[PDB]
Formats: sequence, C-alpha cells, structure tokens
Amino acid sequence: AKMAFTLADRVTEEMLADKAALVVEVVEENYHDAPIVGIAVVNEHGRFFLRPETALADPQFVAWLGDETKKKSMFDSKRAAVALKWKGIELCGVSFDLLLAAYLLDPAQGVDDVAAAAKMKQYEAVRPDEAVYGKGAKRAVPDEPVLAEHLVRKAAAIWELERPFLDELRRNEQDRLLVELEQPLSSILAEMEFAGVKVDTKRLEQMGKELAEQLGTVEQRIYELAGQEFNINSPKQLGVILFEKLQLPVLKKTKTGYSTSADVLEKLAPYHEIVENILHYRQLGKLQSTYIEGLLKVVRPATKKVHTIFNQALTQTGRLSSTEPNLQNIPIRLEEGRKIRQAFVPSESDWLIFAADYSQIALRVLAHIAEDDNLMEAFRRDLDIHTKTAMDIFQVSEDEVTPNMRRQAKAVNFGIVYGISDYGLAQNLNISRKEAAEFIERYFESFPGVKRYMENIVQEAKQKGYVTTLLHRRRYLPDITSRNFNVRSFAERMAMNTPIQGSAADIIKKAMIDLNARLKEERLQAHLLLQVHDELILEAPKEEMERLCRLVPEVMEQAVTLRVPLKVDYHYGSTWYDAK
DNA sequence: CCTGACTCC
DNA sequence: TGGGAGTCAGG
Repeated sequence: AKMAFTLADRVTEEMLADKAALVVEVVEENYHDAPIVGIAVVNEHGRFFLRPETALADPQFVAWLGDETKKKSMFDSKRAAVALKWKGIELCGVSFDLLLAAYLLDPAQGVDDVAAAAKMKQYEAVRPDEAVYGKGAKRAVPDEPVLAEHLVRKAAAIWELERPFLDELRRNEQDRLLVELEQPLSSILAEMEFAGVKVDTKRLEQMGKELAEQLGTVEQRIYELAGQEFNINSPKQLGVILFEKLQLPVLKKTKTGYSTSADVLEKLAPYHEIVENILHYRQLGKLQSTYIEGLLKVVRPATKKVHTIFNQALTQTGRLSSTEPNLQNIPIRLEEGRKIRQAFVPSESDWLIFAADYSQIALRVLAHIAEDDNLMEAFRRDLDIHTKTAMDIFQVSEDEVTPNMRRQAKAVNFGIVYGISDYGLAQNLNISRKEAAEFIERYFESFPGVKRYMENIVQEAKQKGYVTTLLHRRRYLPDITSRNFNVRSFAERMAMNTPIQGSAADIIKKAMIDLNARLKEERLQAHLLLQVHDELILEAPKEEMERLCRLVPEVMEQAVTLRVPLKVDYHYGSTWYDAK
C-alpha cells in the first residue's frame, strides 16, 4: 500500500494528457449543486491531486475537461458531469464509466463505489468510500493528505481496471451495451436532471391547504367511528382498533402483527364504515406528506424547479429509478391524486408538456420472446389484448366479452408476467380459488408458446445461473436451484419476469438515445424531462407540437424491430395533468 | 435502521 | 402464494 503522487499547487501541461482516469469527487449523496471536494488525475505521466478552487478556475483545465478528444475514464460520470454543470463547467470525452461497467457485469453486487468494483477483479489497492468519509452524522471530508491519497487511489484503480472490465464485457457480448447504450444514456440523463421540471408552487400550496382541511374532516370522522382518538398512521394502534376493539376478522398477519394493507382492508369494507374512511385518510395523507410537503421541500426556490436523480446502476432488471424526488410515482389512477400533476408545468411561457407511452410493451415483448402465435397474431391486428385473453379463457366471441370478463382477463395477463399463482389471482379478483386456477390453466392452454417460454426460461436459468434480455443485459439467479420452495419459487418468478421487464427497459433506453439524436439534429427546443419506465415526458414550444406528434411516436416504435409491432400513444397540454 | 403503508410502471 | 422501484411516519 504505497503509491506516489503529486499534490499540485497549479495545473501543468502533463496533467492534460489525451487519456486519463479522472476523479471529480462529490461526497453529498444528492450531487445537485453540491460541493466538489477534490480532483485526481492519473495518466501516462503520473498521478495528480488538485484542489477544486485551483483546477476549476484554471482556463486550461476547464478547456481540457470540455475537450471531447481528451478521453477520461471515471466512476459515476453522471454525478461528476451534473456537479460540474452546477459549477458552470462542461465535461466531455468520458469514454469509460466503471460504475456502469460493473452494473452490467452483475447488478446484484450493488456496486456503488470504486472499491466495490475493484473487488470484482481482486484489486485491493483502494479503500471503500464509507471507510474514508464515515457514516451518518459522522460523515466528514478528511484532512487533505488523506483525501488526496484516496482520490488518487480511486483514479489509479479506474486506470488499472478499465481494460479488465472491458475485456469481460466483450466476452459477455455486453461491450456495445456499455459503450453504445448505457454511456450515451448517462449523458442524456445528466441533461434531463440538470434541466429539471418546473413546479407551480402557488397551485401546489393551494392544493395542500384544501387537502389539510379535507384530511382533518376524515380524521375526525374516523375517531368518531372508532369512538376514540388514535394514531391512524400507526400499524400497531390501528390494528388494535380494527381487530381487538371493533372485533373485525383477521384476514392476514405480518411478522410484527395484524395486516392493514389496502388489499385486506378493502375486503373488510362491508363490515364497518371506518374501514373505507381509513383507506381514504391514508390516501389523502400520502398526498399531503409526499406529493405536497415532500415535493415542496425539494423545490429549488429561486427557479421553482425540481431536479431528480435517475439512478442508472441500481435496479436488478435494467430499469432506472428516480430519487429526491421520485418523479416516476406521481399519482394518476384516482382523480384526487391525479390533480397533483397540474403543478408540473413547462419551464417557459408558451411551452407545453408532451407525454408519449408504449401500449402494453411488456406483453408485446412476451409475445416476441415466447413466439406465441396466438399472442403475436392478436398484436399484429391490434386486437385489444385483454379482450383477446377474455375470449380464450371464457370461450366467448369478442362481442360477448363483458366488462367484468375483460377486468378478470387483464388481471390474468399481467399476473402471468409476474408468475402469479391461483392464490394471488383469486385474492386479487376476489373469486373462488378453484375459478382462479381454471383461468390460469386455460390461459396456458390458449397461449402454449407462453407456457413453453415460462418452462424453458426457468430451465435456462437453472442451467446457466442467469437470464438475459434482448440487448444482452444479465441477471444472475444463484438461488434458482434452492431446495427451499419459497426461495426457489421467487427465483423462478424472477427468471420468468426479468427478460420481459428488462428487455422493455432496453427498448425505451435505446429510444431515448434515438430521440435525443433526432431532436438535436433538427435543432428543436424540445427536450426530455422524464422517463417513467414505459413513457417519455418532454416539453417544447407550442409551435413544435405538430412535429413531436410525428417524431416521438415513430422513434419510439422503431427503436427495435420485434415479431410484433410496437405502439405508442401520445398527448400534450399546458401541464402534465393536461397531457392526457 | 426497519416495517409496512401509499405511490408508480 | 405478484415482477421492479422510493418516500413517508411510526416502530
């Protein structure tokens, strides 16, 4: 553990070589407008630490950072790029990102620092970030000599690990997935995060004030029905009211006590009117806590924008996640919640929000991968796929499919994608479990290609130890041969689902790259704001809507070619709510 | 820090 | 006994 480096007082020419490992260290977990605490550069000429005050005000270093022909290898380049944007500096030329490389090789390792990636290649000459900075309230930037050594060791690690990681990605046929998909996407995500989304705070606050009144009213109605005050947001207390005081039946337990999940409570609605009120209260309360108060807490006051962070190296299937705030779970299903979307507005006057979503992409991907003739033909003629499944299960003509039938069929269609059991299906639909079991049997009789896919993908996972997606993403399933039924069954359902969910993730990621390319080449002001798994949200001048109406669905539908068409719906309006 | 609730795909 | 996520208040 001995590594020479230079603690530089000024930028020199030899630090500005055309290939380098670069560390631009941002310790705060939310890197938006966060301090850069230090810089390290490792290249052919040596190893260098620079203070940000020095490096970031030096016009040659700033020029080097922005020169796309000066190639940098980094870990979590999006963090660095966004933090630099907040400092008014452009980062270009990032040719290798070790975080994204590690994520593709095995998402289950949970790699979130250089040391963790380094462990995948038995490289030990660098410490974990948590050991250097500490945890929680103890977290602190260490004295310069200690900080400098750490950043330089991180850079040296990236320098030495690039080739071993690329070589393994190449053997896995994942190098193009890194270089042509994830790395270009990282730049697009950086742009989206830094742009942010504008919030109508006057409207949100008015909503909040009216919501608080309604919440108080339901709260009092609940105490009156219970005949007593209690904390409705406490599982223990509520459980005592429902199952001991009011003596309602106990339908389900958790390891800590009585379940009061919405699924459970809905089944108790007929017994006592306190239960519907409790469900309503908890709905309103989550709107208040999360989508009014929580959201206002993260609005940047001077610009009224929120700036999410899209975690690109977290989910086990290749999806993104969205944090602080999560803009991928804004309410839409109930009108009361959906109104929250009225607060999300374009960032300029006379601009509009444009929202485009894939129609049933998971089931279309299933049709493709399973090569199920019945499912394929249905999508080829754009027959509503819930109606189709109802026809086959109930053995009725399309005209005989009743609203309840299509509802049962829709539950089956998605259930299948998750490996649902007859129990889960019966619980979800509130039908006899015998009936549910018959639905699943009939489904697999009607879609034999899907049945074979479910059988075969489990066999593949057991033989290989992992499953793949269309663009060669992997998920390892080391528990798939467990002798324990619960453990094994969960892994089997992951095997069934991951190629579907993950291939859908691959597709929309490629679509984002293709769409950005078309937007930039056409010099449109339109730009991406958000991705929500199977949908993309943009804003643009109202004059550009006619163009987007053609461009956005076409690019999304053509991103990949499957054995069935892809179909995209789209809407636009003056707020996100109105983009429907 | 975990649990269980609500929110989305 | 339904796949993937994040935030919240209370435990």
